[PDB]
Amino acid sequence: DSIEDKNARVIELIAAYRNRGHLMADIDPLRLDNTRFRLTLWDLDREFKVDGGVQRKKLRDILSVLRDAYCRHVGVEYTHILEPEQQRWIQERVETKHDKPTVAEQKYILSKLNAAEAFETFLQTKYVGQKRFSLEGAETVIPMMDAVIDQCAEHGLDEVVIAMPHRGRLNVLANIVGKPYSQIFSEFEGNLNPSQAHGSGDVKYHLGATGTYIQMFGDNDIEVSLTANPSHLEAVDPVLEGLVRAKQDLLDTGEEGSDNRFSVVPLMLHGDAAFAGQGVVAETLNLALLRGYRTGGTIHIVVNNQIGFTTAPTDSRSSEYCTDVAKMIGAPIFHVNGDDPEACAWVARLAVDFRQAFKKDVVIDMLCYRRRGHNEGDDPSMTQPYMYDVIDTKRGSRKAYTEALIGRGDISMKEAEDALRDYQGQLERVFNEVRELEKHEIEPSESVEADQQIPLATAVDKAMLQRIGDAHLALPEGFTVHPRVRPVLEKRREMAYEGRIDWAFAELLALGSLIAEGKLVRLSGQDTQRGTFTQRHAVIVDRKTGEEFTPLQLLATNPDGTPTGGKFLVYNSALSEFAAVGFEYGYSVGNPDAMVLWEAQFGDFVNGAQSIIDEFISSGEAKWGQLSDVVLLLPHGHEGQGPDHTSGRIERFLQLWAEGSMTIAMPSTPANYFHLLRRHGKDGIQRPLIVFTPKSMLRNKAAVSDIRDFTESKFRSVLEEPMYTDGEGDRNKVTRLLLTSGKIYYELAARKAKENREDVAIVRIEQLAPLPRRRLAETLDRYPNVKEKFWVQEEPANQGAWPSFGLTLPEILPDHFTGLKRISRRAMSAPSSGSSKVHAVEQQEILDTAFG
Amino acid sequence: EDKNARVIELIAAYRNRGHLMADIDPLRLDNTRFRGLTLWDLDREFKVRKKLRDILSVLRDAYCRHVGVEYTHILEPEQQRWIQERVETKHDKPTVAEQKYILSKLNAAEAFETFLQTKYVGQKRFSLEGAETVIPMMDAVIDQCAEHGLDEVVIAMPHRGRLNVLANIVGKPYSQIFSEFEGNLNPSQAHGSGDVKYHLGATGTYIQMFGDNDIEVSLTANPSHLEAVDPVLEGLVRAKQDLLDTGEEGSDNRFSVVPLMLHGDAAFAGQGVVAETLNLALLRGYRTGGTIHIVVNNQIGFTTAPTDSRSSEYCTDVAKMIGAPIFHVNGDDPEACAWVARLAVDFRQAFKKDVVIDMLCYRRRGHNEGDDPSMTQPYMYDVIDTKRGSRKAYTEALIGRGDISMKEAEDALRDYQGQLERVFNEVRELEKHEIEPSESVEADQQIKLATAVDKAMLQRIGDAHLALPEGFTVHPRVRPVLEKRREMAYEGRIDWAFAELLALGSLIAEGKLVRLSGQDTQRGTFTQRHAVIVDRKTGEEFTPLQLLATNPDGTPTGGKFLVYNSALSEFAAVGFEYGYSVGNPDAMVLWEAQFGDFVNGAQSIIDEFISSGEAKWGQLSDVVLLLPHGHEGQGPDHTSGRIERFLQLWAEGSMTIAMPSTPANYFHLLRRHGKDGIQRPLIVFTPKSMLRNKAAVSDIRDFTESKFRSVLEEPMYTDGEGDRNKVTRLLLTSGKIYYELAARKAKENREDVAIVRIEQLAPLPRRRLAETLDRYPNVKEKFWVQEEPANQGAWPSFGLTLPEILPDHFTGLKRISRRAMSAPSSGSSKVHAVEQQEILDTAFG
Ligand SMILES: Cc1ncc(C[n+]2c([C@H](O)CCCC(=O)O)sc(CCOP(=O)(O)OP(=O)(O)O)c2C)c(N)n1
Ligand SMILES: Cc1ncc(C[n+]2c([C@H](O)CCCC(=O)O)sc(CCOP(=O)(O)OP(=O)(O)O)c2C)c(N)n1
Ligand SMILES: [Ca+2]
Ligand SMILES: [Ca+2]
Ligand SMILES: [Mg+2]
Ligand SMILES: [Mg+2]
Repeated sequence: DSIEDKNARVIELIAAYRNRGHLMADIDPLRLDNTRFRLTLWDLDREFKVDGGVQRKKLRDILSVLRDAYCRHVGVEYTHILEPEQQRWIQERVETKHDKPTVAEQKYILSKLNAAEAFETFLQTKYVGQKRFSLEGAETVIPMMDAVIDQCAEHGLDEVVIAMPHRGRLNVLANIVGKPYSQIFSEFEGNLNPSQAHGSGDVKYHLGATGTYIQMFGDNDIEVSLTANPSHLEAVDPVLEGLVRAKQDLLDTGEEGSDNRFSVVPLMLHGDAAFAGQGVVAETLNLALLRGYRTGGTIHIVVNNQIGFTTAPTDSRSSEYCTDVAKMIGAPIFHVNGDDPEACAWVARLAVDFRQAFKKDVVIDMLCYRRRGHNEGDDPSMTQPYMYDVIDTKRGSRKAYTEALIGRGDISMKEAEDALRDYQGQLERVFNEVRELEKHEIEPSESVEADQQIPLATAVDKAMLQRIGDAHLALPEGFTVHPRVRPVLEKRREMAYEGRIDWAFAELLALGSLIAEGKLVRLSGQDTQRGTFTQRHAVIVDRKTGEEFTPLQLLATNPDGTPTGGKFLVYNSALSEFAAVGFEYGYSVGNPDAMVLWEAQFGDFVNGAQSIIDEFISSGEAKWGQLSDVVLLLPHGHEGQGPDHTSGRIERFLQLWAEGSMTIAMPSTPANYFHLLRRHGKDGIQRPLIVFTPKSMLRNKAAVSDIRDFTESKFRSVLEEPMYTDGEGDRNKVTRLLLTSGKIYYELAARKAKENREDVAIVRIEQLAPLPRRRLAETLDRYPNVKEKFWVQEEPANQGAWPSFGLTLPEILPDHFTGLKRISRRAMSAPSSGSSKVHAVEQQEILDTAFG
Repeated sequence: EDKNARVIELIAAYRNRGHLMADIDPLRLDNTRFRGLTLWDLDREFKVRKKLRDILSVLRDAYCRHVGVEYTHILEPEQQRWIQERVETKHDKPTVAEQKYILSKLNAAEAFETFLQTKYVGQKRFSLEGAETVIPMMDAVIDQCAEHGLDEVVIAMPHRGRLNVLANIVGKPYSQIFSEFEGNLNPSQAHGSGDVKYHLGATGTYIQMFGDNDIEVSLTANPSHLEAVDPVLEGLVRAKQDLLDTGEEGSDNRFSVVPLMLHGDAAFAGQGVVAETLNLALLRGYRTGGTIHIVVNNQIGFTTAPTDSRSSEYCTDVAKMIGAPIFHVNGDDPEACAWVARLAVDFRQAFKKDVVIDMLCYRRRGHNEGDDPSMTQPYMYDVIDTKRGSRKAYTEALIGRGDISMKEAEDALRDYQGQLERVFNEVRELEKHEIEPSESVEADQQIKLATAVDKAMLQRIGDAHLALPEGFTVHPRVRPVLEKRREMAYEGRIDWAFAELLALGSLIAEGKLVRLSGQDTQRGTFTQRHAVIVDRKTGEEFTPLQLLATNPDGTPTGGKFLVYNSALSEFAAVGFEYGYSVGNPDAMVLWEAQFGDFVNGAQSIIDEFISSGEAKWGQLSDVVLLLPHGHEGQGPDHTSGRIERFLQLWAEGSMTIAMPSTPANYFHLLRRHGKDGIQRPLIVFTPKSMLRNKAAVSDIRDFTESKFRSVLEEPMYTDGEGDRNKVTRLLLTSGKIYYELAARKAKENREDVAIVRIEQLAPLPRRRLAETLDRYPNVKEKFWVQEEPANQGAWPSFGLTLPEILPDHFTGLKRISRRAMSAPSSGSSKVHAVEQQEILDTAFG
């Protein structure tokens, strides 16, 4: 009504654009949604109060600033950000006049759209019947990624690490990372050399590459990497993060680094349907600001072609944008029109600037379209006739941008034509040279087992064990240890000097000795600092102040004061399995010289990371030549705590095992666990280790080891009873042999002692995979009067080691294992019964059968 | 002049950021939480005409007291306005009777926990102490649902106060919870292998204390795997809504079945399935009309601080992805908690959208009742030890307000304590049963079932593909599918894709509800299904099988065809379909993977629900998993449905596992599954290239006069001029490799070799297999042949079980397969072809 009323209506209008302007922005190059674009006129020329300091601006000028910033080809979502300094930063860079690119920069963008579109048309011409998951309709991704990388080089960063799905993957490999065209062309020809034909392999749009990006207008260079992935969309997201964090830790940058540059940048590409539908996206975003996982912000690019094969976005998500999940971490989101390559390159540079300023994730939603079917052989008008009727009228971004550069007089029609002829002439020359190569004979894929051959002294000095023991009592000045934590630290110093070392200390003796030798040790998982079973105490919390103390971190310094090079990185993970296991797998790939251990609360929850186990951990070497030394610690054992607190599903890991891809163990003694970890960290082999770890056996007084087992011994794949190797036991009295693995040994041994059964022997198989054939055959030959052999296990008949051992043992060793029978629980649907009482009755039946 | 503009920006600051200043944490852990207009402006009237003092007092009460409101992220302005109007007004104080009722809820909640502490000090119970307000809050949710006249509230929750909720909300007898702690279960409770006490469910009828309405209250079973039950709950509710003719597939838009989903703060932010389930909230094939979420935010995850649990301010920030309003409420204010719970139900009823309540509280004891939390959280537990619980604090406010006396409050606790002791003593007095090992559930559900249909039924389903609406324009490449199907229905040579629709269509015609979903399932990954056809000119949809829901005389059959394109999820989508089948046991529920290689994204559902739910909880599901499978040279992720993993999981006849080789056999497998009366999941390994194999077709008689065949012989012996006595080598197989072996046998005229197919992989068809092999008396060698690597396919289980169940028939059985491999296959189609030819050469060499 009045001046005070009018000025208040302007402030509401200013906030509506900043909050909701993106809903009116011309971001969709297809204009599919018809209803998208659903105070007096005398007040437009009046001057209003604006806090920008405070200045007086005409309503028309305020309005035009808001429309240009928020309602053109860029939809900006940032008012959900809780940090006011971040809202101010974006608001200042978005609500100002943007400097137009130079003619040279515009021409360079055009060259990126030329290379992008002519690569996809050349492939449509030469290999019309092969899938390539074309980037056609989304060519703007290439100048956009180029701008991200160029802006990272402009900030003087060290590396950009990419992860992406199928969409434009080959295009990115060739035009961004620098994968030779000849290599891509040789893949389509299906003529691979012995190096490319190694292992079982994988499809062309799953492969990675490395290279050096050189600035076109600047004087800096930056490393560009692209990591391998399975078909399983978004599964590589935590793997990328782990890989980057491992690289950042090595360059002394980021969270565990001297500077706060986070000089290794994750550039993560996504499809619009997969970004909203896959849970691992939220799991990986949730890691973005965590101390144990932060990479200083990820640059996310969503190639939003408004389709998921035949599925419309309406059936893909319950939200306006495919990127709305990124709001959970307060990430700014830029929705940009794919037909405006200049707006796309500008948003990409703004994204990198935001990441560098706040060490936080940024999401770019590139609205585009998919010119062809889902694959190049699919007909999309069957399911999307309206969308494909609009695409057929649509001139590509390259043709449109070419017509803009000719209009602006920047280039001629001849220069534009000649540049396309040059590019297609170059591809034809390389395609012909590749086709001219002599064709190799196709042979069946071969096992990778022999690609990595085992050398190994894992025994340490008594002074080493004592130093790790002393570290547990080398408390900072005035530190107050919790009264129930103090006996663990004192009992460990006692263990290190007097023996009877339990499982929990043997683990820290292994990790501590590696740190002392200069190894980087990364240990993480749910409540891993203290330990689920209050056993580890890798970090101790001051009772009065809350201050933390990490005893093994003292092993990173030599007694002469110099560093060993080693480090202890121990964290409490978020409540995730998929992202946490993926991250640790990626971390080991990123730093092959690191000791990387991930611990499940109980092995029963590792099935939440099944895609990582199946697609990365068990098969990555055979498929991509990608090596990982990740350790999975899986608390396992029948103790009456129910079907979810019992099994790490040993049978599933043994089923997945082939070609010596992983080591699978279930050690029964602390010393054997110690040597297993040291062998894994020192063998020079990069292969995952699956360890089935104890729960109650952690506090079993029989399950302790002598100092000489650490100082003058090595890993034992097969273990005999101490009464035969160190005692006065007679092996020739044995008629029944019991073959087992894990904690059930101690129960069988206690029953043997109670009944003085000299006729029965118990042999433990510590290394489940690869089977210790030679050592097992030698061991059995030491018992010549054996008339019957039984595989004994607490696990149901369809679980544990029996499904694989019952088939493999009589086949690999027919002389020793023909007639081998099973003693176990019945086959069960669940890993165990829900009642502790019923567990006890079943457990006693097993030992009665084994001795009856 | 500028003042009125600062007032509007200030109003906006409270609505936008006021929740960051709200006194929501009952522990006040964060010390720094509470950090253009004059004091003269407070009495002046401003444009929103209201005085500044009244404007600020309304903004403080609504946004900065015990309730933190997040709603300005909501894109629908009418939803922001709805919240605004209900939050920025004077709230009517509860009556003395209502306050007393809230106190009775906190009394029951806290005394149940202190009683279990006293009697069973050494047993885990994941106590609700420090979070007791959850009970009056859930009561308010359920009471508000009854006030809206809804039919049922279905709950899913984790361990935190599960026992308490069961006893004080659902109405599970105290005697039953006490018998569980005693460890003395009757034959009915000791059935199957079972599960732990805080995994079990219950059902009951809630009766309003002050109203005249009643509502059903259910609590569903779940594993330890936190949040895994979230999509299962949604599926269960959607199946119930579809039965009540409410919701998306109902005549009314009431969605009268309400999901009430409880969460722990660390699991809500860390588990991806949360985002996957939220993503389903407004989808046509999955919407339940909004879920009421209650996060029991005790600001701890066992020993893990929230700083290591999430990268955001609140544990509930993932719910912003679907524009859900979030209410952060102080757990020490049970009245604010009950009021927010009723507001939540009112928002769900108005907008058919999810609402999230973040109940800020604390965990009085350790993670479990035996854990010492001061080892890792000494500051937090030093603050908890000074804190008086919510029950004692609310009691003191009620004696202060003059509402109750100290005697009435004391006497009410003595009454509750006396009642619990009386029930505990009666339970302890019961005769103790002998503990025996758990038994297989195989015999709990016992199966000659006629699955054949009349030819007039095949013809009707064929005609339905051509019974197009007036003026409908079929895509030129879709029209031959429709016409070839009407030809197939009358002339035979029925392919796989049509045999599927013949099965689903005949069930619909018989009155069955059919739900089919998965990624690109309406058209089909291999462009073969066309369950829905899209008008080339208008985009309008036509579903041919939906015509089978009406009889020729115009009356309905009772059947329905619900076919959807799922979101790009496996975990949530498989969980949802499992829960749908549990919710409606009379429905035919099929979920289809794009390729079986992606079902490992739903591994927790397969492991924790599908394969073991019957043995653990007595929870039955008839869910069908369709898994496209087969070695064709498309790489390690487009080849295997990991058959070896499903066979490994199989035990106690929990599931049926099949790999049919013919359309007719697939048809009868689906019809047997839908008509057998048994509620057990069906795992089907389905074809890709075999869909278009001209040898893989069936006759009309195979549908009208035959039945499911667990084992199949070559047609040359059953219908041709082949001599079984000439056979010396027998090849045992399953799936598409049969046709390749059969083509090699014909090419070489190998009468000495026979190929026998095992269609039903689990349970193994012992009798038929032995009866079939007995027809080949001159067999000198038997081989299990498979295209899958040695450590994959059926060999790992069959190589061990076949010589054991049939020693006379299978002793000396050898394997013909690919070598053991880390990946399900090679990446090169050329290398695949070389390996495939080696198998064929070995089998015939
Ligand atoms: C977990 C999981 N569940 C299912 C699939 C099957 N699936 C995909 C392919 O099979 C892999 C493609 C090629 C390969 O790598 O082998 S793509 C697709 C459409 C995705 O669309 P979007 O909108 O995200 O991307 P676009 O529009 O396509 O750019 C679906 C459903 C999968 N790969 N992973
Ligand atoms: C996927 C998955 N990964 C790990 C676990 C192990 N885990 C849990 C238990 O084992 C389940 C409890 C016992 C049982 O049901 O058997 S609770 C927990 C802490 C919960 O934090 P929160 O803040 O969310 O809950 P509260 O504060 O406690 O109310 C973790 C880590 C799991 N069950 N599921
Ligand atoms: Ca190694
Ligand atoms: Ca059934
Ligand atoms: Mg897409
Ligand atoms: Mg918690």
